Amino acid sequence: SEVAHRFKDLGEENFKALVLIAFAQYLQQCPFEDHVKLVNEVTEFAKTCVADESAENCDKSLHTLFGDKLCTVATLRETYGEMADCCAKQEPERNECFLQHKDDNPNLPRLVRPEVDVMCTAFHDNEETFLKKYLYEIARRHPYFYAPELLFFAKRYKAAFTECCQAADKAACLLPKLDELRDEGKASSAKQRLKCASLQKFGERAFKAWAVARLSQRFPKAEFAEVSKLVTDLTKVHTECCHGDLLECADDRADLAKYICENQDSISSKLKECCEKPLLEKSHCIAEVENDEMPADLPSLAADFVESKDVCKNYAEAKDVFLGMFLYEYARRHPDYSVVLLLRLAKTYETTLEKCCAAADPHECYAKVFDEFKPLVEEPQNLIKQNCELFEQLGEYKFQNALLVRYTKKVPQVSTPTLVEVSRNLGKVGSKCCKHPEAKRMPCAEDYLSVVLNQLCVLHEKTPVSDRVTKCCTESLVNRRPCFSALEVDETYVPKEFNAETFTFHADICTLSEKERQIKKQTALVELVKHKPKATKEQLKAVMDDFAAFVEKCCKADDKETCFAEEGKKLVAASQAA
Ligand SMILES: O=C(O)CCC[C@@H]1c2ccccc2C[C@H]1NC(=O)c1cc2cc(F)ccc2[nH]1
Repeated sequence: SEVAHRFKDLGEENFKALVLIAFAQYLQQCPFEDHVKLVNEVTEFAKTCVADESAENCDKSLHTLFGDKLCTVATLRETYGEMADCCAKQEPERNECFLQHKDDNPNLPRLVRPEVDVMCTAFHDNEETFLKKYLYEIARRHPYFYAPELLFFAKRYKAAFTECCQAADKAACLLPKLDELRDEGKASSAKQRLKCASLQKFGERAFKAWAVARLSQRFPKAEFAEVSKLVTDLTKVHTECCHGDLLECADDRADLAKYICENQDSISSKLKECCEKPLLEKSHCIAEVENDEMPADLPSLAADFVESKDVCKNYAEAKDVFLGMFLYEYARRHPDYSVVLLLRLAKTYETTLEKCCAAADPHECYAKVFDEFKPLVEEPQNLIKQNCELFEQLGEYKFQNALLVRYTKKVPQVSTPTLVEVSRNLGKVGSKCCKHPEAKRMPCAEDYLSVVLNQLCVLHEKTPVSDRVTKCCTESLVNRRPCFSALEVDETYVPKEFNAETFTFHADICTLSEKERQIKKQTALVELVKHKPKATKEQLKAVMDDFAAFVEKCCKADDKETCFAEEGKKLVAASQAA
């Protein structure tokens, strides 16, 4: 019995929560009350299997049980329609079909949060429903959220209201925390979407490689064999979470933590404090810990991987173990190399070996391999330096605008809201990484960008328009960023001539946050460039100034939406000439 094993292992509290997220990530448009009804029926059921594992149904697989139960509300197409398709299939077709239809951009409201007192009224009135709501809203919006982490944040959500709803000034306590969790939440989600894309679109060999490089950069003292064991374990975990198998993911992550802490001495020295933490924190902590000291003595790379003889012999006998060793050795020495750089280097090594082992002087042709790595190292460093140069002169907001312009010219077929969300997350690199010194700049940035471009890749894949986006995304996971970097203004592109409705704003603009107000200005920008790229000097950064003033002047004009219709029409036309 599976539903039993996982109840015993996770306990009722987590068990209940994971199931909520499973259902919410599979049926996003479906309402809260329904998912809560469903989860409860499964929990009622799981307990019976704990009492008696030979009971009827207990030997069904979790998808079987979870799927049957979802479909008791999903088959109704008049509401969903397409989800009735998976419901027609048996497993494993149906679970494949549910994954197939996870919406990265679901037509869901923006979640408004009421005032602190209302909120705190809801929390003490019934904190169990309040929390269930939190899990519900995030997962349905983030169908690939790493479920074990969603539990760790729910704890932080709960603890905030617990504390802050007794503070003398509740808001000042609460709002910083909620926002930090909103922000920290978004970022986990993106990180986790790149993991699932690796696995689902490129295969586990990719995930391993990324994992091998990554884990090794953190645990350079550890033997390859050990890392391999951590990787195989990490792989299984995220493979499970990416296939919808959330109980088993959560559980396996918990075992991985337990193991990591039992064997600190074989893994790292930065762990001691994480392993004293509570169970939920214990794993998150581990994932966000600084690198261990690099072993004082290490031999040169070249010996084992160039200057040795019978390099092909090892390559032949076990290439995946030979290339993994390279990747391990190279990564543990180079914690300033982004993980994707390490993966291109590792690929450039594989391709060369294929060429050289044919026959003639190998020990010669593959001598200058390390020479072949030099350009790959600098190419991205240049861009970070350069794009950090531009950051401090422009500030975070103006820099985004520049990236918008850059990326909107780059790939102008792309949906506007996409361009904006993306360009802004791209812009966020400056603040995060430029802060640092070069030693930690490259991995910070280039990897952070990897997350943001995979973001673009998925939101695009949904409804593909530009062939250049589809190319850079499908071509090669590791090479996505150089691929976008190298693109240039699209000559093919026929502009859309104009529109009236798009630029004359309404009064509600004044009542929105600077956050959302910048977003309304940044949309405006993106449309203009769509309408007029051919010419695109400062005149872009010029006519932006023309809208921002028009926004704030009419939001302090004291007039009944007058200038928005009258003075808003004078401007929009003027730039078509100007
Ligand atoms: O399972 C988790 O706790 C989240 C993953 C966190 C991972 C962890 C865990 C312990 C020690 C170091 C580290 C590094 C940390 N991330 C990765 O290893 C990692 C794998 C991976 C695979 C991809 F296709 C793309 C990005 C990736 N990052």
